[PDB]
Amino acid sequence: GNKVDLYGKAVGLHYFSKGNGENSYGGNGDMTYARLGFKGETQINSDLTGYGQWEYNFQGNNSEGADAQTGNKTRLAFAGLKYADVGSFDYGRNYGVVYDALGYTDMLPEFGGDTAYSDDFFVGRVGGVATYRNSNFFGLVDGLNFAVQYLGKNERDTARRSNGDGVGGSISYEYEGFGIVGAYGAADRTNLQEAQPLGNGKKAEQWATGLKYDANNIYLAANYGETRNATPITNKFTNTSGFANKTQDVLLVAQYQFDFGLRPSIAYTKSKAKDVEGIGDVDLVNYFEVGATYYFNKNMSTYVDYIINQIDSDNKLGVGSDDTVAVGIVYQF
Amino acid sequence: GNKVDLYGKAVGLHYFSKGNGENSYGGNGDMTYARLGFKGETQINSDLTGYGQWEYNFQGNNSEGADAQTGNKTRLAFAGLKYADVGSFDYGRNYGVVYDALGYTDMLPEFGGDTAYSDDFFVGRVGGVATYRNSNFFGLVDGLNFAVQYLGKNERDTARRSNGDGVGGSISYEYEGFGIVGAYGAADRTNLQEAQPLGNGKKAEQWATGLKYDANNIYLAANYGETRNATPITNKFTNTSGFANKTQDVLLVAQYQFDFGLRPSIAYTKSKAKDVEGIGDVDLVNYFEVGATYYFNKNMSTYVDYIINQIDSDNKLGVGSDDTVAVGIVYQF
Amino acid sequence: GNKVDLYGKAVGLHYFSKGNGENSYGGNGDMTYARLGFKGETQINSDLTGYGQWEYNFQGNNSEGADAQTGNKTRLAFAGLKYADVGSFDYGRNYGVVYDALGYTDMLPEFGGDTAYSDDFFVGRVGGVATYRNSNFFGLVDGLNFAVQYLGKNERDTARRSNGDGVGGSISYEYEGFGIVGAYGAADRTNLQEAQPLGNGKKAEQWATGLKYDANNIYLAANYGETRNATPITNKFTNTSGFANKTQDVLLVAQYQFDFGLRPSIAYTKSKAKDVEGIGDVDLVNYFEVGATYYFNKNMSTYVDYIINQIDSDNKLGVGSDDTVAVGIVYQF
Ligand SMILES: CC1(C)S[C@@H]2[C@H](NC(=O)[C@H](C(=O)O)c3ccccc3)[C@@H](O)N2[C@H]1C(=O)O
Ligand SMILES: CC1(C)S[C@@H]2[C@H](NC(=O)[C@H](C(=O)O)c3ccccc3)[C@@H](O)N2[C@H]1C(=O)O
Ligand SMILES: CC1(C)S[C@@H]2[C@H](NC(=O)[C@H](C(=O)O)c3ccccc3)[C@@H](O)N2[C@H]1C(=O)O
Repeated sequence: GNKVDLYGKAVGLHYFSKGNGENSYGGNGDMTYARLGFKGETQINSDLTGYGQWEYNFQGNNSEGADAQTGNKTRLAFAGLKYADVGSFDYGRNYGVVYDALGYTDMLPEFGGDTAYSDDFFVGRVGGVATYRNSNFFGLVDGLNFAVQYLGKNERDTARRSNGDGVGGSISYEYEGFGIVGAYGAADRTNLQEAQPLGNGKKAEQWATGLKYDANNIYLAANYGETRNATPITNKFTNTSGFANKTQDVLLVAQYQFDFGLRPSIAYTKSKAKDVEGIGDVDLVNYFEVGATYYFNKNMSTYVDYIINQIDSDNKLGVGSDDTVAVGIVYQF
Repeated sequence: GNKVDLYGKAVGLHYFSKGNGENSYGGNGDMTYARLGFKGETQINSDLTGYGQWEYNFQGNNSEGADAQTGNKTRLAFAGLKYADVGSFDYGRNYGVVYDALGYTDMLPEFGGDTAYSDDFFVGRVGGVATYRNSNFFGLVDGLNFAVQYLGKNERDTARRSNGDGVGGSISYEYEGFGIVGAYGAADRTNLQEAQPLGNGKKAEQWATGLKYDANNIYLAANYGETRNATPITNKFTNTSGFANKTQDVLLVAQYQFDFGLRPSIAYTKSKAKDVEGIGDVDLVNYFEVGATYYFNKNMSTYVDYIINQIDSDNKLGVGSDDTVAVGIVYQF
Repeated sequence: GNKVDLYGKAVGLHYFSKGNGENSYGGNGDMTYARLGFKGETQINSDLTGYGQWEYNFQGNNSEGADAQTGNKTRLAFAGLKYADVGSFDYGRNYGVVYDALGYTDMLPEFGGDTAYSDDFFVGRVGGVATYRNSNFFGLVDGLNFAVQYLGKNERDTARRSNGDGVGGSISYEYEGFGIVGAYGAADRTNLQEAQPLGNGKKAEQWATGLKYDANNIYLAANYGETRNATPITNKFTNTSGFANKTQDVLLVAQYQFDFGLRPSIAYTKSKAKDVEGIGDVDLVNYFEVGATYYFNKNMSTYVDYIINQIDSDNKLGVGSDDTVAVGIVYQF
């Protein structure tokens, strides 16, 4: 009794930005890519299930020459066990636990989810996490779920892609369409993260909460969160980099799903850093979004995504100020 | 109603060239590689089909050490829609439209197809193409097909792997075994392509025509084509590189398919550059070919391919002059 | 009549070593990875079968940034034919023939198999091998198998990953649980291998023999082998590298498989180099091992592996002396 699904998609994707598009939100040009993966689960006995998952990213916008590898990477690589009432445990490359919150608004046709950085402690996909998860409080309280997650030190060649050891967890409740969630983690920073000109401190911290309605074809959701010494930042003007001492982040999203296949989306997003050594307060993300996805079926969809960038042109960090529109076609199985 | 085929092959492949084989056609040594991909199509309603495709190259002749990645790349990555009578549209990494012509002679057991360069405007696989295709002139004229294709600027780190924006198209007719085809595209060159010592001009151009017989177990085909500022060239003697100001290209091919599984092949190929700054006229490809494929079934074949190099040893560009023989075994599914 | 199995596993894997763990056996930290591959065989007629195989390694412990590619590689890439009584022939990336011996003890839950180096002439996976194999001496002598294998020159960018041409073979006999095997190959070294400070000679040589019991839930096996100029070595103290002039190697292993799924393992391993220019005699591997695998089913297992390192701290080459424990969870299909 083993079920494995091999899964994948090919994504025909173009970004439109005024000229450059180095001073825009999304960049400009060909952004085609494909994904492949497997997801597997085995029924060991009536109370115990084993599972694993691997997912990979193939960029489809590189030449077949020296740049062929750029942006190719594993996204997910993990296995675990799920015991009847007791819960699930898994280890590997997985979603940070705070993403159990940021998942609420990470719903745009192409952009959005700006605060769920990869290899960023608890907010995105990350390497070396042991994750425990519980549904319906041991079978006892419908809709009450929680989770804890242990993050091992990754002492990588770059500050940006590193972490020290850390712990994080999340708790959420769901009653007929509404969903409330909270998530928090902290972790040691590594001497290489600390040696950076931007960011000063020994612990990195991230939390977010999330509020959502999700029934009757409507999707409304908000997320508010903060970070100390965790959000990666770069100053376009001196080529310095490191981490934002604090940030505050809000993301809102409203969508509707028509039965004929259209799903319009409006979103708002702003993320403001504080106490950035040499600058003080400066915005990182600030935009409104309109877009839509048309779903032909479960296998085929198309979409447009328009980001109305509100970041000003004098922005102390050199964060792009121009709008970006993405157009995509998708085959997935 | 979705059909996905996962497909692939493992190819046991060796090149034999006198010693080096740095002054030969094909090189010398282990050239084993594997391919994997998916091809998917979904029936959305009775007139509209969605599809996508991804194909990858794994070299099998690298160590498991630092060179493990060499020659690995995505070949194809695209999705599109196909509407009843109206035609197909797809975007991503795909075959340049002029390859609708070069496809005629690109039929050898191992070599051949010398003019269908990758990341070369319209002649090979290329990134960032929107391709429209029409069969039987909107259902109205059996055998009359056409296609147009828009190529977006790829401003890559190398001249060789770049293009500016361009348009190209192709038209072909097929009546009981015979096939006639024509194809043409042009495109902007990028300032990096132009800054090269070899090649001077703002537009790159390529066209080819193709003539073919393909029934009763016979395959005869020819292709003639020309290029301005599009064919990539390198001068072995100064380590300079860029693009051939003009080239003229002919490729011929004759094959027969015995019912017991053998398929011998004889081919001719020559490609001559003109107005190469510092040299004038110099050949790039010039050879005869004999070889054969033995097909055990649809899954298993083997083959030999022998290239009788006619390029002389004094060739002004340092193009290899030695013969090359390839031997290959293939499992594919 | 074609059978293709797509296969794979996701492996949740952590190494524990005292602090560093740069002076240990296994290192320290996240060591998650996944594997994917295909294995295919086609029945061409009643006496002739075609087949091929490709297998790849995706590390799951890299970031999604610049280091994304580290330790990713093809492991296997080959195709061949199998003729009724006559035997099998295959070409590509495959297991060196001497591994028909080292296979005996390469059975640990995580470590072990220390002498079966990749890209190491005949002991591990290697590129460019033509391998012939025979079972039951042409159908005439049950349990008597042999094999020969031709290795083509790989003139790679590093000494470590190179070889010249070579031949190697193996012979083995199996009678109700017992198994005896012998294997030997030699090959030319390349001028780059020879230009190395460590290792002096024109031919590289490796042989091993293997003795085993394998029935009634017991697995006992030993291997003894020697090498001239083939075992790759590095001297931590001067950053010099190359090849051990001689080594002698023994590996022993004892395991039992309980029906409920547990499989404990005890192993011994030592490999001693000789005539290492600048040092004389120095150990390379020397440890005892205890560990266990618990098999939930064919799809799911977990395991611990504990290496009691016996290499001393004054070891002339800087070979790590600390213990290492690995813990792993595995989903495979
Ligand atoms: C439903 C999925 C097959 S898709 C979804 C998540 N994967 C994706 O969203 C990716 C992607 O982000 O591109 C995906 C790739 C290919 C097809 C569909 C989704 C994976 O965690 N989830 C899978 C799952 O857990 O079942
Ligand atoms: C019939 C195919 C499965 S094979 C053919 C083209 N692919 C290949 O020729 C490749 C290759 O060039 O190696 C291939 C890989 C593996 C098996 C068979 C073919 C792809 O465009 N076409 C596929 C298709 O469009 O159906
Ligand atoms: C039984 C296999 C499917 S697994 C075994 C060898 N492969 C592996 O052991 C790999 C690995 O070393 O990780 C493997 C990957 C994924 C699942 C099972 C095994 C391959 O040579 N053999 C395959 C075979 O020859 O049948």
